[PDB]
Amino acid sequence: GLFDIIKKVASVIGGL
Amino acid sequence: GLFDIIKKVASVIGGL
Amino acid sequence: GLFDIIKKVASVIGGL
Amino acid sequence: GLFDIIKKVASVIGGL
Amino acid sequence: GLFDIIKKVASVIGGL
Amino acid sequence: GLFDIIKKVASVIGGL
Repeated sequence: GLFDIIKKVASVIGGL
Repeated sequence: GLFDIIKKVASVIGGL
Repeated sequence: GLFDIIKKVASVIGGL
Repeated sequence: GLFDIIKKVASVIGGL
Repeated sequence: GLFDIIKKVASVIGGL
Repeated sequence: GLFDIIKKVASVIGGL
């Protein structure tokens, strides 16, 4: 789009 | 679209 | 886009 | 417990 | 607890 | 606790 928000997460426990 | 929100998660336990 | 926000997180516990 | 992680969020759109 | 991590966030769009 | 971390954020767009 024209404002783009991306988040990526890695965890052993608890990716909320 | 024209504002785009993306979230990706990896976990051994508890991806909520 | 034309203002792009990216976040990456890595953890043993608790990637909120 | 003996390690406590707390998060609160407010938004009009997209509280992921 | 004995190590305590607190986060609060406000936004119009996108509190991830 | 006995080592306490606190964060507050305000934004129009993107509080990650």
